[PDB]
Amino acid sequence: SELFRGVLQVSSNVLDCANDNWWCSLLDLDTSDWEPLTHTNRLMAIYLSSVASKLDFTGGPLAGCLYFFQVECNKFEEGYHIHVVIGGPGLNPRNLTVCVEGLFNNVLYHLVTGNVKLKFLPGMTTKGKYFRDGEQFIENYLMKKIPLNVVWCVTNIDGYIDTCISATFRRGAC
Repeated sequence: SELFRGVLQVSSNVLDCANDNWWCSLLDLDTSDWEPLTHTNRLMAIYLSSVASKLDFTGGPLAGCLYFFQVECNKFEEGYHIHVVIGGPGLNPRNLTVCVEGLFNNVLYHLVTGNVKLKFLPGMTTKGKYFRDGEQFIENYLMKKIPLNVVWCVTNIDGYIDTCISATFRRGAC
């Protein structure tokens, strides 16, 4: 496949501006092969789930796209960062950033107080082109993370729908 990849940063300002809608959102999350999700970790898992649900039924440039979203927090990291792997017939290097930002920010809009938005940074090659190695990046890198270093993961890609939130499979992949 030829999937793009990039990252959205989540500063601590985003979580500081989380509103009642976000803190009170009730959504089922399958943590039976995961660590318990509480506090702002659960908010990020809920958010990622909501973004995926929106994407599953969106038209326009994002129609029919394959995606893999993974929210992470490293040691000493404030906030979170979201790895995005995404591709489809309507997505191209000219519209990728606006389309991904619009998708994530349209969901975030109802969850934060104020004009708080995320930005998307595409991963770029040595020659300055957008990477199209997204599926290999999932296999080589993203799937080798274990919770709660990886906080949550959502995908519609065949090879990962059954392992994306399997701590057991992820542990064996490292």
